[PDB]
Amino acid sequence: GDSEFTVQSTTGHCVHMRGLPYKATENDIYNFFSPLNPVRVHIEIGPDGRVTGEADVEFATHEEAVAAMSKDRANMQHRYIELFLNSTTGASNGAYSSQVMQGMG
RNA sequence: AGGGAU
Repeated sequence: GDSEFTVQSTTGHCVHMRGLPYKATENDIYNFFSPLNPVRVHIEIGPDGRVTGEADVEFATHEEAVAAMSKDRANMQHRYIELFLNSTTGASNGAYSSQVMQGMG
């Protein structure tokens, strides 16, 4: 008995976010952050987040990440929305993989 | 369910 797996949802740069009201969604996250593309939305709190409502984002290289880093603890409608950088120009990978790199890549 | 903030 054996198996195999891959990765396609962590291979990139990222940032964290909160303050997102328990009554709003990603359709306004990637629309208040910056004029950037929607390549950058997710929503989570936990299997115990009462109803969930916080978020996290990802970016195409550190260049797009800093191009969105301009609202540390800004606003959106009625709460002080916040987001905190979690990327650098050299951390696209460093602790995981997505292929056996021995016979399939 | 609220701020945790840097």
